[PDB]
Amino acid sequence: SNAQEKVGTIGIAIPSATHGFMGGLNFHAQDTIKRLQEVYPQLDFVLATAGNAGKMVNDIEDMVATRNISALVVLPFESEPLTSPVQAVKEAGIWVTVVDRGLSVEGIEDLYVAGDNPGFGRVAGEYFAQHLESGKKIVVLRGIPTTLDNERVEAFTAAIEGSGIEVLDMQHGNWNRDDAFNVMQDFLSKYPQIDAVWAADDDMAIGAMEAIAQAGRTEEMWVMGGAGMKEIIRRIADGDPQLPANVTYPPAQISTAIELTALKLVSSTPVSGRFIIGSQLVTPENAEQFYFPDSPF
Amino acid sequence: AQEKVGTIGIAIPSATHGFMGGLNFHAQDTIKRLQEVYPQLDFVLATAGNAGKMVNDIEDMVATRNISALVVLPFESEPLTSPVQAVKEAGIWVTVVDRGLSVEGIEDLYVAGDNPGFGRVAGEYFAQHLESGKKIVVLRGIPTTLDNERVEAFTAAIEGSGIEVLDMQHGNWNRDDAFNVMQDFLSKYPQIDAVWAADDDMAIGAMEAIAQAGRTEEMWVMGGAGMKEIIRRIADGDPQLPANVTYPPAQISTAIELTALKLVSSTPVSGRFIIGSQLVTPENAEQFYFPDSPF
Repeated sequence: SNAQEKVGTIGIAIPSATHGFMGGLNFHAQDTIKRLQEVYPQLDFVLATAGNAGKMVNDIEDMVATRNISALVVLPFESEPLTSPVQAVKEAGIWVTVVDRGLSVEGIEDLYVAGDNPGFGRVAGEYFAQHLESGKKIVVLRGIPTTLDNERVEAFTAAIEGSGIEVLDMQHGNWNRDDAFNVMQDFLSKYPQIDAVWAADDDMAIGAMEAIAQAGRTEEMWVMGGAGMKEIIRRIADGDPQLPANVTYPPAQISTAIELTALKLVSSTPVSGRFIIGSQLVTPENAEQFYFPDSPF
Repeated sequence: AQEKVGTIGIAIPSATHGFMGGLNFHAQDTIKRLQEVYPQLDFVLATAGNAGKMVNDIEDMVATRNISALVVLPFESEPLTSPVQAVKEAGIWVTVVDRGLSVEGIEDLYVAGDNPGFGRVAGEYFAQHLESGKKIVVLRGIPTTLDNERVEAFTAAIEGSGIEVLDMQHGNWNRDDAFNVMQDFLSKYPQIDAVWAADDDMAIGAMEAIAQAGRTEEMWVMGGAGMKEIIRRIADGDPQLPANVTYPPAQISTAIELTALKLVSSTPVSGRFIIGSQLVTPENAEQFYFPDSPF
């Protein structure tokens, strides 16, 4: 008959976004908090979304000073500006889970959760090696030139080593639909036979698909994207042979981090350390599991 | 009353005492927690005294309990590999704990403790609490890859500290062998400022030797993995035990909790989770105190 005991308050600081990968992440964060409000009513949650680093820092300082958080789940807007702030959170005795982007100094956080970039590459590459015979021709769209893009591409390249697959070219589409369209338009102009495309990303794949359709070559090649936009997952689930498979890189990694942080507060389960969430092959057979009709991603 | 969404099987080595007995306790304790939190799950737990028996428990689980997921701590790597492959091939989620299979890529999720982590956190403590010129002795485990990992990381974390390592000898993660190694250390070295016992059972045997020699006041001891009696003394400020380093038998709990999340939510839980070793101090020790555990 007494008031509900609260065992702690989880703060969640993430980049604000209404569309794209980060939009889907915002959605999964909000969805997880709603699930956990029901499962663990002894927890409270604060969610602050920030359009730049300065505002995340101020959000975090306010969360500590006035909202008495006892755990922080932070996806750093940028590594360096968030490092002393998050060290101050740790100094105050607050649990810290870092998601996605590391801080500039090591060993601050209690728990680090992120996706698997070498994994993503390798799963994609294994799919190509297992479905294309020697001498088939592909093109690759890369992301923004980055360490992360390098990890995916190196793992993919290692996985098709010795398959005899001919990689006609690789160009950067910058995880952007329009750059991707432009790159694919050029690939189509230049290469009269292309058997498959590693678009490596779902936004990039939509751009690639339109360039292919304007070229009237939709039937000629399949396309592997990445990260699981609902509209692509929808089509894979419905057996669209232009999209025979995909690879996850879950924006719901944020849900993983929040769930684990809740376990820390409500149980004695060990959840410190490093969790690299695996990338998974999506096929028509398992696609429904990955369909979030309410997601803006 | 609750509709069931699926059954989780758990296959672990049997033990009523030691580290693995603590692990059995945590498995049961988590299952009990989850019967309250997620009544939509069922659980079947089976423990084995040898690899051959774990194989048959797992075939049987699949054959007659209709499990949706398996949490397995393999008894030995090689004999468990094909049977666990067969589980994955029947469409059942697989979480492997602690000991890997002999081929990569089978499990959906791998959960284990951090052996480099354990030695570095210990070594960091030594470096931060001992001045240049202080002298230690080290007890190692059984000659193993895992012991090599801990010792390499400890050594690395104390480099440049000036700590003299008087000797290091294998105590085989056993009380009696540790007693014998420490008796010898005490015979040879007239002043020892600290002992990296590196395991709580080894710590207990070392402390008996030190007490026999009348040198309890002389040196502090760091163990490992968090036996309740040691945790109790750290919480209570015993100056002989100023800190410890976790390497959790409750890793099994992390593995079961995550596997539960796979069946009750859309939370992504595949991949690789290396559970971090933490420093235990008097200030935090009560959180690692489990009075009902046999460990």
